[PDB]
Amino acid sequence: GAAAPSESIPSVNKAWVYSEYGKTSDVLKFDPSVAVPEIKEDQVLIKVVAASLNPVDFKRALGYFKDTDSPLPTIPGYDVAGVVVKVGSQVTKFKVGDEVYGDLNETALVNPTRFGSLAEYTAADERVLAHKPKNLSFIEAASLPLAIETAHEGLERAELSAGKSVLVLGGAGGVGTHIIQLAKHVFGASKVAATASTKKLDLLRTLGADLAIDYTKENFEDLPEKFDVVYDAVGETDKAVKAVKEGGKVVTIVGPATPPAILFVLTSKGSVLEKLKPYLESGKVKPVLDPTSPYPFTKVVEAFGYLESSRATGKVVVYPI
Repeated sequence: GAAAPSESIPSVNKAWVYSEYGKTSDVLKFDPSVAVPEIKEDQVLIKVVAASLNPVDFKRALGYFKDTDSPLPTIPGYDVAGVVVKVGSQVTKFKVGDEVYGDLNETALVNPTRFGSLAEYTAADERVLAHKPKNLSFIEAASLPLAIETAHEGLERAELSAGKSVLVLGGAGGVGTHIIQLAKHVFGASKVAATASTKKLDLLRTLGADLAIDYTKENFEDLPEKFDVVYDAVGETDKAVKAVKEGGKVVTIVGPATPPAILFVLTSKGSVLEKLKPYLESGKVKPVLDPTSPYPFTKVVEAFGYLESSRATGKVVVYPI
């Protein structure tokens, strides 16, 4: 990892861009010659190999957090995996040639970068990145950060620990899939319960759920069993609070939260991915990709449309970029 030759890094590249807020089918345009971002001294420049989509990407593009967004135009995409091509002068953890992955935006809703992952090259803070596990493809790696870190942070906020029970609302979703795997394999839960629709229950069990509850047939909050931790990933805290043991904790990522539930927004941290590395390397915790992934870089509008349709059953990843 000595520096790349200077003129080997381009100053323009291909990216997807929107210049006004709206629906992705209306505003998202391919630009063959966008500026490659200059890095700050605590950043690296990455040759992007794969990027994954998230709901935040299209909600941001609709203007949902314009108050605290970065200036338009925007190149979307939070999740990335790729190869380091340049390091800033304060970077100590990465060298040129390192294969890396992460969620670009430390504070998801406050000044996310103008230059996201749906581009050939992007700038990333050292602190958001981790070394890619050798046994994961770039597609697989790209699929992970936002969802696995959100699962981890919520479980830590809820104080999950060995021997405790957990109920996950929305187990088949992108975050919920990892809540289940982390609860069972990383946090040592004695019992993991989760809700989903009828066709998704075998997925819940495959991932680690001891009890898969069909929300189309029964109401979890009416069960006599109550849980040490309830992690709401759908926006049902008014019911979630009825399923927790006295003295337990309820956390949600979809507000407004009914007290005593709390809402949080992920802080993206490469350190979390590093802490999870051995579970990813042993396959105890697995990526969950949509069968339609990957989408080629030419097909980013279609990728968004599929994510937005709610028909996705796993992560929507864009590759090759």
